[PDB]
Formats: sequence, C-alpha cells, structure tokens
Amino acid sequence: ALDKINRYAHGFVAVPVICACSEAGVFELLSQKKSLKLEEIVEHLAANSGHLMVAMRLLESLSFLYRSQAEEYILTEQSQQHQIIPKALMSLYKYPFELYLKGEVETGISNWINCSSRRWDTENSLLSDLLDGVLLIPLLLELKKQNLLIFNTLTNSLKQELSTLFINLGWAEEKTEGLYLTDIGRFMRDRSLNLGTTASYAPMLLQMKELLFGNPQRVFQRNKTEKERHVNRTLNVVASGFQHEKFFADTDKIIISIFNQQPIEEQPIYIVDMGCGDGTLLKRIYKIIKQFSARGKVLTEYPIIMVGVDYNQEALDVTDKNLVDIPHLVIPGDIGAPEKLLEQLKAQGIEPEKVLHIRSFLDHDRPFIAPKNTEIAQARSQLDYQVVDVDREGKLIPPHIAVQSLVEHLERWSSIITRHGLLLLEVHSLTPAVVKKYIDESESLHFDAYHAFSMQHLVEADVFLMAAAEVGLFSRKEAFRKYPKTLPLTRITVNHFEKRKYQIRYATVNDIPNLLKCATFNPPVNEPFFQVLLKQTPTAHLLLEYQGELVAAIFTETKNSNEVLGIREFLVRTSVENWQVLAKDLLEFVEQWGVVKPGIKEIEGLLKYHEAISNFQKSKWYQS
Ligand SMILES: C[S@@+](CC[C@H](N)C(=O)[O-])C[C@H]1O[C@@H](n2cnc3c(N)ncnc32)[C@H](O)[C@@H]1O
Ligand SMILES: [Mn+2]
Repeated sequence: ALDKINRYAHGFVAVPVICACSEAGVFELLSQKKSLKLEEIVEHLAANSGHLMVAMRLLESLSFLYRSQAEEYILTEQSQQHQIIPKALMSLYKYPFELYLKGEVETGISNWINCSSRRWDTENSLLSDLLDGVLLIPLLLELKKQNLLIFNTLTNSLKQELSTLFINLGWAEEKTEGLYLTDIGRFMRDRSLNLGTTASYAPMLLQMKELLFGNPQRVFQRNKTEKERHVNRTLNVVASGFQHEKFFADTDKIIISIFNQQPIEEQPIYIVDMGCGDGTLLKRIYKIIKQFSARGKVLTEYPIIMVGVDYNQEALDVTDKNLVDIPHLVIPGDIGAPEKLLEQLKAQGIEPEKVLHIRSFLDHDRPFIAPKNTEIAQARSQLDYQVVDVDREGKLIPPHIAVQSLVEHLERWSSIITRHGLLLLEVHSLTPAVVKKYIDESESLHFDAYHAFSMQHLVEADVFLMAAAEVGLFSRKEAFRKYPKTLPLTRITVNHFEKRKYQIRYATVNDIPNLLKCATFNPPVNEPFFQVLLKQTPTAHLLLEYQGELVAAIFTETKNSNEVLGIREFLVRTSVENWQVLAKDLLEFVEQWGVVKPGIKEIEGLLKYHEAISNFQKSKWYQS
C-alpha cells in the first residue's frame, strides 16, 4: 500500500529519462550494436556524459539494461517497455492542474484517466504505477493545495472525472449516499508532502532532453533576479524541511548525553548550525537541553548560545525570528568555508574551543570544489567507487575525483572541530545493484537521480564514513543511527563525529610490503593472497595510520550474493604506542562501516577477532 507512493515518485523521474532516451534512439543504438561503453554512446548521440551516466544508472536500476565485465551496456527484454509509454505523456509536466481544477482550461485529462483505468495497457504492475505517478503526483498536490480533500464543489463534469479516477484507484468509494475517501485515499492525502520534494524538480525533469543531449546550462542558468529555474525552490524548501525534520528527534539522545556530561563548565557554550535555514533544529536542540539535560537546570549560571549560520540573508532573518526568547546569534557563512566561519566567530569574541558544530543534510549540496591533492587523487583512481557526479558542462566527474573532493572538504572541517565534535546528519545514494534489489522499499531510484541531475554530490554511506575517517573524524558508536533501520542499505546517517589523532583509510596494493611485516592473528599472509583480496574487493580492507605509521589493518571477504561481510585477517604493529586500543577502535569502525555498506545483511567474525585482540598474548599471534 505504501509502495504505491514510492512508485509514483519513481515514475516522476524515470518517465522523462525513458522517453528522452527513446526519442534520441538510445534503445535503437544499443540494438544495432549490442555492447557500447558509456563514452561510445556519448560520442554517437552527442550526449552529455554526466547526465547520461545518471540516466543509464536509472535504467540499470529498473532492469532495462546491465553492464558487462568490460562495462558495456546491454539491453534486457524489459527495455522494450519504452514502447508502451505514450510519448505525449510528457505534456503533463506542463499541464495547468490549477486551472483544470476550477475549470478554466480548454482540454481536460480524460485520456489519462482512461489510460490509468486500463492500467496503461500493460500487466506490468510496476510500470503501470510509474506511468500513474506522472499524472497523480501533480493532481494530488493541487487537490491538496486547494483543500479539495468531497467533489460536490466542482462542476458535474469535473466531479465525474475525478470520481471515476478515485474509484478506480481505490481512493474513494460511494456505497450508500455520497462519496467518501477510503483508507488508501485518506493516506495519499495525508502523505502528499513527501512527494513535494520530487515534484519540485518538474521544470528540470521536463527538460531531460536538454540535460542528456543538449546544453544543460539552459536548464540551470539563473536570471538577474537570481531565481533558480530548474526547481521550484520555495515548494522544495517546505517539502524537504518537512522530511528532514523527521530525523531531528534522533539528535535528542545525543544532545542529552552531551549536556548531561559532568562537569557543566566543561560542556559547550555555543551550538553552531551551518545552513540553519529556518532554525528548526537549533530551536529543538535548545528546548531539549532545557527540559531533559542537567545543563538545562542551570542555564542562569551557564548560558547556552545558539548560532545560526547561512549564506542566505532571508534565512538568517527567519531564523532570528524563530529563535525569539532563545539567546542566539545569526551570521553569514558557507558550508564550504569553515575557516571563514572560525574567523567570524573569533571576531565576535567567541571562544572556538567552546563550540559544538552541527548541521543537517548540507554536505552533499555544497558548491563543488575540485581536488587540490592531485597525487592522492591518482592513488584513489584504482578503487572501484560508484559515485555519480555531474559538472556544470554536464560532463561526468570521475568517481575518485568526486570522492577526493569530499575528503578535502571534510579535511577543512576537521581542522576546526573541537573536543565537542560535529553533529552531522546526511543523506546518501545507493549502488544500482542494491537499488534494483530494493526498488519498492526505497526512495533511491528517484532521489539519487534528481540529486545527480541537479549537480548535487551524494555518495554512498560507507564512502562518506570513509572520507571522514581519512581526516580523523569518527562517528561515535553511542550517537550513531542509520535509516532504513532494517534493510541492507543506508540512505540517512545521524552522526556525532569526534576528532581523533589517527586516520583510517582503505588498504591498497602499495601497503602490502608494510602489511607483510605486521603481527597477524592468522599465519603470515603472503603477497598473492593479499593481491587476491585487494583485487576482488578494492574498497573493503581498512587500515589505521598514525603520524604516517601503520598501526593495524583488517581485511575482509564479501560473499553470498554480496550479502555477507566477514572479517578475514587482523594485523597489528605492537611497537606503536596504544596499538591495542587503536586496533580495537579499528574493529569497531569495521563493524560500523559494514553496517552501512550497500547490500550487506550481516557481518561474520566479530566475536572471533574481538577475542583475538582483547586477549592478545593468550591468542598467540604470529610475528609478534
Ligand atoms: C540545505 S536546505 C536546509 C538545510 C537544513 N540544515 C535542513 O536540515 O533542512 C537549504 C538551507 O541551507 C542553506 N544553504 C544552501 N547552501 C548553502 C551553503 N553552501 N552554505 C551555507 N548554507 C547553505 C540555504 O540558504 C537554506 O537556508
Ligand atoms: Mn539535496
């Protein structure tokens, strides 16, 4: 029942992609020559490689195609579905539903209502719902916006149209007397705001042809007034603010812990939210402190000051008003410039070491800064990252470059984070293998697509935790939360990052000489087996470094339809100070990292390798 709303959102993004690919000859091209790499498709259709990569990943996730071992795209039988889509269906992204209701339009939507009644002339249930979403999303939102949700206030023609539609969808019934919204109907109305984020990108999605095959900057160029035209930003902010706020309550346990920590005088004074928006999160945190923490009993003697930072002056004004009766400060700032933030805070006389930094859902929407560490980026290019990211020319940014960009961005933040740490909520993309497997249960198909199309910078959850670990930021175990809770995929993380003295990164082939010399729980591993492990999973073996010195490393195996992660090797160097604590930290990180690893349902070996490091002398490690 709840899978219907998700499928509608899938269709809202997928139908523009499918129709644009169809009209351009993508499916014909992949028929005349059955195995093309991305760049051959780009070349022959004069496409934009970045947006096209977004479209191909979406098509792969819908099982319309797959990639060979050589990364060639091959169509499946499902791809024939593109012929079922009526190509005039794209007109609905431009149809004045506001005028249709109120009856000030020449042409109604009877044709589409009839299409939906016939399930769009296919027995593919998923496909029928994808097509429905193109119609039902704008219609349901306009019906909501005008408080029409019965139809006794519309003209008789309009009433019959929508009564037919609603009755065919199981949304309304009339047994005795008049109409009545069913449970499903009542639920679609009561959840319409969740569709508002996806719906707000209708202008961009209408121009999918331009993104894939034309000049993408025509979609995004802003006028003198600086209004965005790829998205209805005002509706977007309302809708996404409503969705983001659903995760603010997971900060409560973190805030309560922080402001229960004795002694009061050593707790934070300032709580600084980068990208504060309307200040909803700052307001919530202050109320939680006041009601539920030890700090809240002594604010008279030890005041808390809430600080809202935003690069938009109107947001500072709204936040200023929303934080009335709370001691607060509003200042300009940018997620990309923590060093300027620190400078402005010092200018205010704010003691930097007294700051708890916080933010929600902003790192992926930062202005992209290209990597400056060209050497470390090159090392990275051998790893098998699947991050899709698109530049202002519509060209694909190589995954390792997008990752290096995130690492350097977090490094700038890492250099200012205090003992109080960094409260950080973020949303994440998934891989197509996992999106394909959980298409009904997860939002990723449409959400990852419209994020990449609009040149935002999602990464998979494990990539994000790795990027943080590479710069010494570690998500504290007692604060951590991931969603969806019970599926083997992570779209949202709630983190309290603390700064530590060491870093964790992926082991590489270049580390094998150092690794060979470590003490090891299993008998000394030789080079070929290290090579086997690194080759089959280049981004699944973790190592902890301190002041350029290897301290410990954990190798893993991924098995059983890639559902099971298992600990495979445990290496340490016992000449490094505090090595045993550090090695236990690494094992704890591997568990957290494994929990958010796309597609992993369980982790094997934690008990066995925990005992090995905990009772080290009794476990008789080799080469110690
Ligand atoms: C990112 S959404 C709201 C974020 C908010 N923390 C949340 O969880 O919903 C838009 C808000 O973030 C701000 N914002 C967008 N980009 C920013 C940037 N690069 N630096 C600082 N603030 C930014 C916008 O001005 C707007 O107030
Ligand atoms: Mn976003």
